[PDB]
Amino acid sequence: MEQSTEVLAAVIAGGVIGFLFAIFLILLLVYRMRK
Repeated sequence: MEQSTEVLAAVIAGGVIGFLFAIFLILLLVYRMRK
């Protein structure tokens, strides 16, 4: 491989997954505390 598609794809996937997980954790915490 000569292009940075592999690295770019990995970075993108990691960013989206991490962001989604962080938002889900925060929402769950704030939601649970609602009780």
